[PDB]
Amino acid sequence: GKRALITGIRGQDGAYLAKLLLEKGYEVYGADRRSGEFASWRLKELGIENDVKIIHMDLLEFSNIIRTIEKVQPDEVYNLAAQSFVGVSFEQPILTAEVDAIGVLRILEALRTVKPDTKFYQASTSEMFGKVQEIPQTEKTPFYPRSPYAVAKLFGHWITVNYREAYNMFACSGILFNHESPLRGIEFVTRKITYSLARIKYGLQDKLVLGNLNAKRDWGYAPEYVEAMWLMMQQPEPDDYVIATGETHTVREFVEKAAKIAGFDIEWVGEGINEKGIDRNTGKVIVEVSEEFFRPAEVDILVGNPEKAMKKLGWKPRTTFDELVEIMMEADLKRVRD
Amino acid sequence: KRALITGIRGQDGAYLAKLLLEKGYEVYGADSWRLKELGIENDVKIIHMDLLEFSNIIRTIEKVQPDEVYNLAAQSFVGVSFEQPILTAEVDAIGVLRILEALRTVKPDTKFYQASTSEMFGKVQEIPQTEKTPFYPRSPYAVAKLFGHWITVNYREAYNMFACSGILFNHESPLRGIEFVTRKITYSLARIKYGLQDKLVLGNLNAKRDWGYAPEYVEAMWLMMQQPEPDDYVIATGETHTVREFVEKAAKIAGFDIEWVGEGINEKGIDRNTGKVIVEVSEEFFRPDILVGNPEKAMKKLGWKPRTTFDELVEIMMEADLKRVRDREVSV
Amino acid sequence: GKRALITGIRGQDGAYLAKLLLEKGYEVYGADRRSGEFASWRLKELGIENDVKIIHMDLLEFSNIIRTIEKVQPDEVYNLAAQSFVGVSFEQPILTAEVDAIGVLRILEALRTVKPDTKFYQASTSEMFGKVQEIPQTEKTPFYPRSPYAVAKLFGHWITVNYREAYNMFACSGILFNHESPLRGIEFVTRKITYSLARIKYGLQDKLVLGNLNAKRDWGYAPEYVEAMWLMMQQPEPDDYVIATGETHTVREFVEKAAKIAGFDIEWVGEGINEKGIDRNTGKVIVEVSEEFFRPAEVDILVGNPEKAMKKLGWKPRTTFDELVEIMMEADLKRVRD
Amino acid sequence: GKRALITGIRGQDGAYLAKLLLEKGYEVYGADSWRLKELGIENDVKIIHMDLLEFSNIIRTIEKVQPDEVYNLAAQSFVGVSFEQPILTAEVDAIGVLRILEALRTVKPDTKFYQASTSEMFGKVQEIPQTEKTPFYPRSPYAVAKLFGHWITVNYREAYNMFACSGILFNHESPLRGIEFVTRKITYSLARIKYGLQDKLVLGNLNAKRDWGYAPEYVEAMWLMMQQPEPDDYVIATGETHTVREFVEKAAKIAGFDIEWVGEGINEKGIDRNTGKVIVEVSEEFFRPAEVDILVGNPEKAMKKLGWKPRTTFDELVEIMMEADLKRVRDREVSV
Ligand SMILES: NC(=O)C1=CN([C@@H]2O[C@H](COP(=O)(O)OP(=O)(O)OC[C@H]3O[C@@H](n4cnc5c(N)ncnc54)[C@H](OP(=O)(O)O)[C@@H]3O)[C@@H](O)[C@H]2O)C=CC1
Ligand SMILES: NC(=O)C1=CN([C@@H]2O[C@H](COP(=O)(O)OP(=O)(O)OC[C@H]3O[C@@H](n4cnc5c(N)ncnc54)[C@H](OP(=O)(O)O)[C@@H]3O)[C@@H](O)[C@H]2O)C=CC1
Ligand SMILES: Nc1nc2c(ncn2[C@@H]2O[C@H](COP(=O)(O)OP(=O)(O)O)[C@@H](O)[C@H]2O)c(=O)[nH]1
Ligand SMILES: Nc1nc2c(ncn2[C@@H]2O[C@H](COP(=O)(O)OP(=O)(O)O)[C@@H](O)[C@H]2O)c(=O)[nH]1
Repeated sequence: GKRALITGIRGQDGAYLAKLLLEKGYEVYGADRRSGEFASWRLKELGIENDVKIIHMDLLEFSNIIRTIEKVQPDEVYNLAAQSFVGVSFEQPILTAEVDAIGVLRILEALRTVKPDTKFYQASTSEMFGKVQEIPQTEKTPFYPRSPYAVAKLFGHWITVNYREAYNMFACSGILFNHESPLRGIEFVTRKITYSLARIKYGLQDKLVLGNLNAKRDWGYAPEYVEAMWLMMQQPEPDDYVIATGETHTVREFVEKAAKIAGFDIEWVGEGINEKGIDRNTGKVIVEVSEEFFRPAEVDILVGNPEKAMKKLGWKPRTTFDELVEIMMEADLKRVRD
Repeated sequence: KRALITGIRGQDGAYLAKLLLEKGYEVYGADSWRLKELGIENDVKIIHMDLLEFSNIIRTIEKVQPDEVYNLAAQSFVGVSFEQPILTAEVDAIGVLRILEALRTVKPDTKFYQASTSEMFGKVQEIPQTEKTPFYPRSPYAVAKLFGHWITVNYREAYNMFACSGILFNHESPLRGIEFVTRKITYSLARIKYGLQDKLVLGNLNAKRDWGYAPEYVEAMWLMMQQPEPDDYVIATGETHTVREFVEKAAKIAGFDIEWVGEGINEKGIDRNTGKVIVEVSEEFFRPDILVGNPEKAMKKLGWKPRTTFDELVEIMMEADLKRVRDREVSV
Repeated sequence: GKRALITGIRGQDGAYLAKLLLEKGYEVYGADRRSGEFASWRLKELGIENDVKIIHMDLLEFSNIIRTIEKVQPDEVYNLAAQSFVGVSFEQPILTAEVDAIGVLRILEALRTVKPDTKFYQASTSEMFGKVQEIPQTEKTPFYPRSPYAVAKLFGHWITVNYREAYNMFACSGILFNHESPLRGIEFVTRKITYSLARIKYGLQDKLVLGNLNAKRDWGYAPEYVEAMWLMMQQPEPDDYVIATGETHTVREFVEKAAKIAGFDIEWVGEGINEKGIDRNTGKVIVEVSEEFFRPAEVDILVGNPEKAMKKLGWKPRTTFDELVEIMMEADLKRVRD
Repeated sequence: GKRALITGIRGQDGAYLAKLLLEKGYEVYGADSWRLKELGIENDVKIIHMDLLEFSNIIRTIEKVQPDEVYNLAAQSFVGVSFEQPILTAEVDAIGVLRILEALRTVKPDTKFYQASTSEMFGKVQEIPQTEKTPFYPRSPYAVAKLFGHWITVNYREAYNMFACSGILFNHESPLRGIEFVTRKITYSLARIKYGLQDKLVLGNLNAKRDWGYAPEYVEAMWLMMQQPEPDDYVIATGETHTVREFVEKAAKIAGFDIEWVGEGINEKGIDRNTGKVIVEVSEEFFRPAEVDILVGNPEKAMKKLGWKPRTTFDELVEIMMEADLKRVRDREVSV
């Protein structure tokens, strides 16, 4: 059937998207920087590791990209590959830009000269809003990036927009708010929390060390968000969509709710760098704060309004935040048991 | 104090070099008819630097130890940016970050100016445009410059570096490149005056622009850099003129009295003095979004405002090209 | 004690090296591009995942490298990070050179400016000998690289030599021949073979598809090879050393021997692209040959002579090819059995 | 009319090669000059933007030009600079080569490619004389980067059957040679001493041995390599060394000096037999002890397979350079 090429195929979103596209009767081709016996762990969990054709394509290598497009002749390209860690982007800003900004343009150029009727999805992000200029944020909210990651992703957004407008290419920018699942990488706050709490329960770790507990995020369920990616690519005309839950919670709340499911009754004492999460049952400190996990420039709050995606795509979130936290904690408890 | 200027060979690099030398700076230019024209070619120290590669930038910074860096170097053509978007991004976006990251690594106390542009506003989201107007870039050039603007902001905010982004609207001078419409107009009219050319071919004469005088804009760049705290400013006149107005005013200096006949692609300019049809509109250039800056913040905070008027600007450019064309293409 | 910085810390050699250095009383710091919950799988197997401090350092980011040397202040640096896949190097030659050639020079420049008395080890390779000019190959054998990987590594070798000679820096180039272990990545032929056979035995996989079965390699045991890295770094003078077993076998032999341990009795039928490995017991095809796994320019044979390393370092190979095959096959049988 | 793309068009070799190719009816594109102006070809060469530091602009350039032949002569070519800027040197002299090869592979793999390699790759010479089969031993980041250039070109040839040649050229000189080089220093300085503008020529070890050829003949070897049925690599050299002393003395004779050499090593001096004045001396700033590493190329393979050999003798070479510099100093630094 339709051929899809998914960059970042072995990431959270690449895996769920591949599963969805396989169900829709696609041939799925994927490129990723993750190699080795455990790289396809996410595809293995979904039972699709035999059904995806992995090819070598690096966002930094224009000629490799050109060849890949020439060889695959994709009907749809989902650019999900990125250096996606915000904290690391301050340490490696140039590499971050080359992958997250210029790599988008390398794909667009390869498509323009090799197969211009190809549909293109760019994995944009609520991180682009940074120091939010409106609350809630919509497609019309002015951007204010606060990390090299966010600045590079903003280039990726605007270059996608420009190829759509200037070349009449079918190019969509998905402005997705934080979305999570049991496949979320442990580098990220939500999975860091559940993975750590599970290990703390089974005595494999002493404490959970975090940065900014006051940070507020709109957190959704990734399987639903990749559905949104597919849906916008099926519209007769290309456009950009905010995909979000419309609901915001602190990192603190995530920890409390997760920890409850893990059997800890958290109380907070102290303030700022000195704040601690204590299991009320035992008086033990479970959660601590370290300046190491704070970003040089922080993003205090994100909350999206996905009204446009409801009206044009019929997309709406289904999984509640409380459901999300359970899903994640339960999966990680099981993992640490096994 | 030592200043390092990228794009030293351009309109703005040359005028800025002039101004800084007058202020007693040692001036280093990263790599000139413009510097010769200004008589400063032996007063500027030229050094190699390439925005395409990182290690040479580090070395340049270590060698020069600049107090101020002005990043004026750019692939600055919009049409070229559609043909070569990646090269454009490497120079106009990543090259900015390369300089910032070099300063961060070896000389973080250095002041940094980024040469941003009203092209970042693109499909304008407010009229007039201020520092708070949302951006809407419409070319790979404008997209790359937007990255340059935001990355400068981020280095300021993340590291408390002295990093300023100047959002400059169109500025012109006798040193303006012939590639640009203002020079095209003044240069063509002088050639027409001396019978070396028959007509000037242009786009939509209704098109509006905020045109200032380049030497006053490089002054705003320096002023931004002398403030106690770094910030970003819109630098502009805050008034638009049509291409038609520019042409008429330039024509008058050349001895023409233009009567306009027709509309849109049909519009032509006929000299009342001779009856010659000297201006025409082309399908090539004709296009059926008012870019105009509100520079009040620059006035309030820097005490900067335009001094040279539009009429004066046009006169300055016309008198220079009338003289150039005389000297180069007309018998004594 | 002494501080060591190991790039590529989560790969086979980085893992084993970290273990050795910890046993020698070092503080061990590591940078690696592999992240997430299964990135430290090798360090987890060796029981050292809590004794290694992982820092972010990418060989593509000069300023990140500089900052890392500044923070760590290492006494010894082992540059084990690489795009180390030969087949992929033909598809991504520039990225390969940027990591494997220029990355070496980036580290050396950082050391020269931050901490010039740091001892430096470069992970060079028998692959540099390519179309071999002498047999066996020694430190004095003229190079003849046959892939962009090998050309890049050759630059890495010569730039290390040059920094030693021109700056009197303690810089060593280890010319290590192929070395393997149960921690070897599945992208490489040996582990591909053992991993695939275990899965075939258990009906997780149908066939093992390989390329050039005629290729001859000198295959050693990785733990013994990282010992040699440390040994060269402890010598009065810096120098370069071939580390090898001196014994050469075909890929075909590797397959035969591994399959036997797994319970297959392999018969080879056909020739070239049509050659197939049949289980004499069942008549089923276990092994087949695909054009896709052949390299554009091949390395027909590598075999080293490590007599300088014996004479100068007291280093000798202890584990035989036959022992290595058993070690690898046994671990992969166990893994699939769980 | 075949199309040639030359990188490093502004150099000694770029200019002479452009001249030769035009003479052979090529359309010549130079990637970006007093040298081109001197040759009278400044208006016959199409100058285009290309930068070896970045990949996408190379691809576009190849697509636009559609060259039949690419000659990569662009380099950061200074050894001293290479120690100061080793990374930039490698980006231009190593990775830049791969960028061009990878661009041809992607959009025009039938294009012939010449890589400008160098005797500096031999460095600490592993044989004397050196041939295509002599093992390399680079001794600077310039030489290490150039070594990458050579081998990546070999690999593209072998891996993809691309027409890719690496010319291992020993020192070659001409009136177009830059002043930073000892041959021009000698000839330029001696022309200035003749006309009273300078007192002395100050050098290093006069016993220093070099293989010096005539640049136009060397670019001819480049073209010849590219015209063979099969691509291959060649040492292009004279096969004979002369001393710095021999260069100076022959040069001096052309300038009107009759040089007697008095002393040894750092204390050696050139004295004019006619006046008794010290014309030449050796300084500690330039002096290096006896060189064990004699760079001298055996070009027998080039003769056997290309029919290439040097035609301009050493004496002819020195004369050519000295006559050009005498004329230049007369035209520009002394009154009529
Ligand atoms: N998850 C979220 O809540 C949101 C994420 N985003 C974006 O969504 C996308 C996917 O998210 P997620 O699944 O969490 O990301 P992951 O980090 O889990 O996956 C990204 C993948 O990209 C690969 N990659 C990195 N660099 C390159 C490159 N040079 N060439 C090819 N592949 C490369 C990585 O490989 P390797 O593991 O080897 O490094 C990794 O597998 C990313 O673009 C991210 O920035 C945007 C909005 C919300
Ligand atoms: N093993 C052998 O038989 C021989 C190996 N070699 C060399 O020895 C070294 C180590 O071998 P081995 O352990 O098998 O190699 P591995 O591939 O297993 O490990 C190399 C590591 O380097 C990391 N890496 C890749 N690119 C970068 C970069 N951009 N910056 C920082 N880190 C990066 C990889 O991370 P990620 O997983 O995310 O890609 C990977 O974990 C390599 O240099 C290899 O080329 C030489 C001779 C013999
Ligand atoms: N990654 C990470 N984030 C943390 C941590 N502690 C607090 N945070 C905050 O949680 C928020 C979400 O971070 P993350 O999950 O990494 O995704 P982000 O939106 O890309 O920053 C940010 O504001 C972080 O500053 C931590 O230990 N790791
Ligand atoms: N990687 C790999 N190598 C193979 C395969 N089949 C045969 N080989 C050969 O096995 C030899 C060793 O390859 P590898 O383990 O990848 O290490 P190498 O020496 O770096 O190429 C090479 O000559 C390969 O061509 C295969 O399926 N994968």
